[PDB]
Amino acid sequence: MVFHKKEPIHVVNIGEANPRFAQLLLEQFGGATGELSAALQYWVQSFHVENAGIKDMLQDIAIEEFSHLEMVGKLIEAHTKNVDQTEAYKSTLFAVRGMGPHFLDSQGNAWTASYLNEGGDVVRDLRANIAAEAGARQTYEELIKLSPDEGTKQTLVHLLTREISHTQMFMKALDSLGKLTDPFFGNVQPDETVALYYNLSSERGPWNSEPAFKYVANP
Amino acid sequence: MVFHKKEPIHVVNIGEANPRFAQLLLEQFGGATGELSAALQYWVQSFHVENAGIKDMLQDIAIEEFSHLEMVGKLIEAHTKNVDQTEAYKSTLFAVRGMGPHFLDSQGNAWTASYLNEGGDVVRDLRANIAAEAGARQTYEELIKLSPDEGTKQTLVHLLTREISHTQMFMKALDSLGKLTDPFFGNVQPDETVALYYNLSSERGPWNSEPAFKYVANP
Amino acid sequence: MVFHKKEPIHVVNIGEANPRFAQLLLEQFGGATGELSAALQYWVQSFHVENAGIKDMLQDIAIEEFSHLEMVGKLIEAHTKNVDQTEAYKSTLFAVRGMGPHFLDSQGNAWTASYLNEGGDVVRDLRANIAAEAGARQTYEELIKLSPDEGTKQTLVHLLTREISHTQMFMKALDSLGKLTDPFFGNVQPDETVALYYNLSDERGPWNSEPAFKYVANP
Amino acid sequence: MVFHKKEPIHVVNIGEANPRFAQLLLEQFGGATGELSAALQYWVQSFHVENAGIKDMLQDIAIEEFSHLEMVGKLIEAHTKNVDQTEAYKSTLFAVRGMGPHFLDSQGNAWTASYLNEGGDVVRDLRANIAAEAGARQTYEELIKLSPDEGTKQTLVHLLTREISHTQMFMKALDSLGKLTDPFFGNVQPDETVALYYNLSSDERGPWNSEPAFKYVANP
Amino acid sequence: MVFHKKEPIHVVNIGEANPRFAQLLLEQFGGATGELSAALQYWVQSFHVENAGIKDMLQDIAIEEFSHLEMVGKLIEAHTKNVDQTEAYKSTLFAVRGMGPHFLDSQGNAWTASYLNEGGDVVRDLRANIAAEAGARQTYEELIKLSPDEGTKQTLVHLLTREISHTQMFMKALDSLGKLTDPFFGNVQPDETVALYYNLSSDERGPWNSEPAFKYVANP
Amino acid sequence: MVFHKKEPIHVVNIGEANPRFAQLLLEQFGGATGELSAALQYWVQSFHVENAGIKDMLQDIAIEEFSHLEMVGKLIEAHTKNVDQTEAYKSTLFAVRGMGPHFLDSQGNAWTASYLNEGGDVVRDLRANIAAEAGARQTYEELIKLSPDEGTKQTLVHLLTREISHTQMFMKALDSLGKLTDPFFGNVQPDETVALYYNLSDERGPWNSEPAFKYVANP
Ligand SMILES: [Ca+2]
Ligand SMILES: [Ca+2]
Ligand SMILES: [Ca+2]
Ligand SMILES: [Ca+2]
Ligand SMILES: [Ca+2]
Ligand SMILES: [Ca+2]
Ligand SMILES: [Ca+2]
Ligand SMILES: [Ca+2]
Ligand SMILES: [Ca+2]
Ligand SMILES: [Ca+2]
Ligand SMILES: [Mn+2]
Ligand SMILES: [Mn+2]
Ligand SMILES: [Mn+2]
Ligand SMILES: [Mn+2]
Ligand SMILES: [Mn+2]
Ligand SMILES: [Mn+2]
Ligand SMILES: [Mn+2]
Ligand SMILES: [Mn+2]
Ligand SMILES: [Mn+2]
Ligand SMILES: [Mn+2]
Ligand SMILES: [Mn+2]
Ligand SMILES: [Mn+2]
Repeated sequence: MVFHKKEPIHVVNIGEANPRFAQLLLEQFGGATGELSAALQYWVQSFHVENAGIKDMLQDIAIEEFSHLEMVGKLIEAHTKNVDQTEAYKSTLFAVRGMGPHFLDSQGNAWTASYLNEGGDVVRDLRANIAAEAGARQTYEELIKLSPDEGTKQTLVHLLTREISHTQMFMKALDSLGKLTDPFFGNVQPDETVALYYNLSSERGPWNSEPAFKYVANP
Repeated sequence: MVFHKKEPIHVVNIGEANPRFAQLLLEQFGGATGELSAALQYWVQSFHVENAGIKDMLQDIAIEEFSHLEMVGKLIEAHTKNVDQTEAYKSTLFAVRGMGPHFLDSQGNAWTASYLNEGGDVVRDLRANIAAEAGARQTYEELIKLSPDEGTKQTLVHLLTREISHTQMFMKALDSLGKLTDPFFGNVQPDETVALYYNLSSERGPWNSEPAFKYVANP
Repeated sequence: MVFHKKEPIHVVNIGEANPRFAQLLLEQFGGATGELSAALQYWVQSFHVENAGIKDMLQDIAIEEFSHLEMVGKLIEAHTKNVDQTEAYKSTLFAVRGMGPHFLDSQGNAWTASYLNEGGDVVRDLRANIAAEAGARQTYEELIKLSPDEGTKQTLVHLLTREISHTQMFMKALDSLGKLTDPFFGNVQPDETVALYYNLSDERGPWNSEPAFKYVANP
Repeated sequence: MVFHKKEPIHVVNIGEANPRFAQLLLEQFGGATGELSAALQYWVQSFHVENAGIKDMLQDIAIEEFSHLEMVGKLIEAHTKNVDQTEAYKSTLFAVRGMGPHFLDSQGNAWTASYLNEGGDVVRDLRANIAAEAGARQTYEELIKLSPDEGTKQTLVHLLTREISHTQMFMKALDSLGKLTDPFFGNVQPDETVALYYNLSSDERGPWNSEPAFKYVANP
Repeated sequence: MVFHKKEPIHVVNIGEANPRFAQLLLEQFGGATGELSAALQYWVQSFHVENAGIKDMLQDIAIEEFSHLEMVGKLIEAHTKNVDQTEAYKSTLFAVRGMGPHFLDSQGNAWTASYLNEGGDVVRDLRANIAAEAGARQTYEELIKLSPDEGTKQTLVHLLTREISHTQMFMKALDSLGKLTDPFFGNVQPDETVALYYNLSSDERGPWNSEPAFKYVANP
Repeated sequence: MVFHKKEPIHVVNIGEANPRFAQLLLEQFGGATGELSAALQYWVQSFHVENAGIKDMLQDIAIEEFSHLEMVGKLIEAHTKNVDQTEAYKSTLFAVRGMGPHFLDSQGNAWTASYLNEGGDVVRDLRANIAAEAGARQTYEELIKLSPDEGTKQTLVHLLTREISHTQMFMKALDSLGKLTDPFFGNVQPDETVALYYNLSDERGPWNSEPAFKYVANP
């Protein structure tokens, strides 16, 4: 069962409303790398993850992501409230969709569950979550670069910081399985080609060198 | 510039056509975890990755994924050719869309670029690619469990094996950046909350224990 | 702030796992009339509804819908557990996506926020919510008719009951505004054609008769 | 069978072409709350509604919405006509998609039938139609606020007015069944929790969580 | 302005209801190659086509496609009528979405305007329409192969026949402009590579890569 | 088997980076009429086209379209490089998605395979391809009109030229089958209404006149 207390995870503090910025911020409300993606991805995984500890962790983090979604929603509300008459607002999708957050991204695309990567095996799920967190942190960085005021910026820095934290959580979980630095998982024995690297576009590195790989220079 | 030689990466060998299986196999042609997703994800990343070595690696692997896409296409062609009159075929989407592969998944959904995770920073891209590979390997495992004949199975095992190989390539690339086992990347200094773990759903593990985290048992 | 208790709102009791029914039940997990649609529609509205009482009501109901989502997910989990060798399971999308719920409908479509109807005016939102509850109730009735065992049916009858409850709540909120049975709302004065009915397609009712309307028999 | 007369229900009259506004107007052409949504929703319902009176009503209204769609199309055409040289036009999706209406919304999203709400019981359909009309009216109000000239505004006011009329029609149909203010419909009897209100977000009270209608559970 | 007569162009006659076939038939209702696609594509083009003859043709054909859509709808209704108890019906999307047509394809995908191809030059539009008709015909052929009874089949044969007629109409319109067999259109002159064929996949030859039309580059 | 040479088919030469134009150019990268649509449409057709000559032609052209896709991507890269402080860049989707191409259109829509028209009969495929080339040519013309500098324009004029070339190839293939100017194709005999024209909307042309048609003036 889910419950809600009405206070956000911390105070929403901003300067003058900047609705063009609010539109960019929709990325982290209803966009691919956003808070709904994170919350729903981790929560839906929890239904098929058999490891009780990792299942709990997924639920703990998912609930935090819902709190982040709320914070982002409150930021968008603050940056789109009471500025109907401004040229800035009239240039945004809020002018036709209404003020406040909506489950779409900065380009007006409806959130889709096609954004989610999950299923089958906890190792796939955790690797997917490390990727999700990387997209979330990246988008927060871009938004921070475009910050309209110091209060908005500090909130975004906090949210970004929490995705680094989550990344570390997922890495610890994967490492506990022995699968953070080992490529192999699942139940299928590989064939004899696992070490081959084909030079199909024609650079050397650890990804195509001894000891790990047999380099095929001219496939 | 791209080029094509008409022989596939190895011989397509199957038993009797199994078009219901061919429909499942569409996952790896036009589905989320499929070969187009992999090829396009890695290829589009190569345009914004500044590291010359990793850029080449992305292109090398992308071109292999296109060859995998071809192999999967040829498998679907073989399992849907010349069986128009069979009850099995009439129950599949091929009956109305035509024989052979199409860029949709096993449920008939059109492939969408919403399946892709990419942008901004090579560390995000590589983490996204490790996730993509995990989804691809997972789906191949499910398809192997449902294999209609030994020849089809061996091809799928080969493709699965190559995604383990790619996973290792991406892990080596990330490790060369120092970012396979370190959660932090990007250009934003975190705030003071990076070590906090909130017990919001109420299990202990390395993801919420000392030394790494300060456990908040009752947020 | 959101928080989570691990007990669902009641115990999942089913008979023999029925994975084909589990796929049908996805309608109420990731489908248009499902629990995610309800939760997200009412929650996102709460960010722009200024009446404190109605804002709170929307949040109270949204959190219940999240609990419903959990119940539905647990039913899908139960009906897809340890049956992956059965022909029934192999005929479902779970065979390639993995056991348990996914944010898709019964046809394999990814959930999309295009399913939501929200924005601008609390009267629009509440009418949208009465419509959403009607779709939810409808779908639960169809699932009840198709239910595989008594325990599953019982849970669905409860879920259906709560959507009748929610309908009444939304009606009471609308009536409190004088807008349950008054068609007019918003800030634009109607012109002189407001009470006209054009017979563009001879059936008669209070939707095209005095005292409500002037009937144009031949436009 | 369908037919078409080449005259719209009233001819367009606009000021200077405003292609940025034309893009906003796409919301009522190919958007969620737009005229195609209304027309297709009511028309597709007419196939499975057994009540002859309500079936006819749905078809009557669906045909009017198709005329509204044409009107909006003509407005968009007028506001993107002979202005392809202007910086305004170059800033809009018409610069790459061509002049005139397209079945997209103001954000360039393709119209999708995921916007429709229909199926099963006539009560579900009528309640969905009251909701669609509310959305349609709302969008027209925002477009009226943003409108470029008086002629365009007057047309949008007319279209908005007709959605208020349609709302009333759907309300009268529902009331004709006794289901306008009765929440219950369908063939499943509610269980014993039907009158409970759970205070899951916490203290605001109203008729939605107070007697006589509800038993309030203050601490679930 | 649009109008509607309640009689379809010919009334349905089917055998036993076949709801699995009804689901396949959704392809021509809410699918990519279906009647809504054809109707909306030709209608939306009519707003930006300046040639009066071709504009009228597009509207003429668009109205026929709307009648086709109605016919397909009625077929789907007939094939999902009074069979909700049957195992066949329970296996179809109608069991959860309700009887009758829905703006979905045979796979349960919502119709999307991404299925449309339109904009800019009349030649682009007419070539898109020849392609849409080819897709429409193709899907009807597959449905005819799969058809459940003679009455249903005969209707689908008729609909297919009309798409052949429409193809001819679009071809005659294009030919009327001299652009049926002339690849060039628009206002940009081709550069010097216009006649080159690159053998990028390798040796098959045909009129598409041989003189007189092309200079063949055997090893790019 | 696919392989890749790193030289694009010609050198990217632009003037000052113009990120707003780069966003427009996305139409031909991830948009409906773009290069990915062309490449994937012709390639996927090649799996079910049995005429060896036409199969090969489809593959020859598809590989060229992939080279075009690369050219377009390199143009977008060039026009979004090292300008992220400019107000122009900050107004584009690149500001939150990262520099360089993405598989989206100029409106931020994810590419979808719903853009493709393919299946069943080589005549359907070739007609679909003539239509795709027309859309591609149209979009290139609009971009040329909007081009930011001479070098960019030059590349676009070349790309446009090749779509005229491709159109001619598809016409020659169709004509080789006798189906460029013959409306009829497929395996179903037409009924007796095939030469009728209904005047459902008084303009006349060879599309509703003898010798081709019998004109029904009043249906
Ligand atoms: Ca957009
Ligand atoms: Ca979109
Ligand atoms: Ca290389
Ligand atoms: Ca499906
Ligand atoms: Ca779909
Ligand atoms: Ca916990
Ligand atoms: Ca009437
Ligand atoms: Ca409360
Ligand atoms: Ca060749
Ligand atoms: Ca005419
Ligand atoms: Mn977060
Ligand atoms: Mn996170
Ligand atoms: Mn692969
Ligand atoms: Mn791979
Ligand atoms: Mn519910
Ligand atoms: Mn509810
Ligand atoms: Mn209307
Ligand atoms: Mn209306
Ligand atoms: Mn038709
Ligand atoms: Mn046609
Ligand atoms: Mn091209
Ligand atoms: Mn081309």
